[PDB]
Amino acid sequence: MVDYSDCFEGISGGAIFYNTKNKEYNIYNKELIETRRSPCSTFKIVSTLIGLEKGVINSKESVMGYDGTEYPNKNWNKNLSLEEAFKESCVWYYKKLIDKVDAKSVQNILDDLKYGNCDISEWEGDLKNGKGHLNGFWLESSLQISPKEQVQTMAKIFEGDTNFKKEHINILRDIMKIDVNDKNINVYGKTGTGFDEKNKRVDAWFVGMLEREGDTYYFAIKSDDSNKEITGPKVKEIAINIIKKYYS
Repeated sequence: MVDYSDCFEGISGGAIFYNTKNKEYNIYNKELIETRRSPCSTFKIVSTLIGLEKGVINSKESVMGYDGTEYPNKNWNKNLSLEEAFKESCVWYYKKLIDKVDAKSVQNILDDLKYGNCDISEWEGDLKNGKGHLNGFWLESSLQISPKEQVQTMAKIFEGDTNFKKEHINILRDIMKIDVNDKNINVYGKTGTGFDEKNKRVDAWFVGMLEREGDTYYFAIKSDDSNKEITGPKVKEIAINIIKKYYS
């Protein structure tokens, strides 16, 4: 067990890095990285592949059709492409995408990926939050997955152990790429932000992978802090600081 607490700056959380070559996990806060939580927008990693496999989308330019709804997040107020929807965490784009897939197809895909509890029973999500259509089973709802399960899923996807086509995995890798001011390492990932109203804790995520030299690490950084200021973007900052101090 490793310690990356310095990079969390007192924020409650954990981190897990997996290297498929030596099959070793670098774990900070074992109990937390084994705890299932809503994946929130990190689910876009899998929903992108589901959309591509089912032909709902076909490329980084794919559009879903914008109905003109004025959303609080002005970055969502246009007919944005798959690459834009992924980077802006556009819930309306991905909810419209998943609504075109049969629940049986989603269930079989998650069960085959061993995606946590694979529970999509609350398809429409937690309507009690008053957000109407800006909800889904992956947003503080029935679907739950641990940080360790996220890393295991990432590894199966990118090491080619799933049924997904390599051309679709390559589209996902492209839209997941992030800039860390260092061409010596390649970082890919997706943020997730939610608040667990029942337990009064955030679900703040940064899930992805690091490619350096001849090594690849699949990682999941997670916060369960009480402070609602702790969002996916904040956990992304912590993840980049962990990568800079312990993986560079």
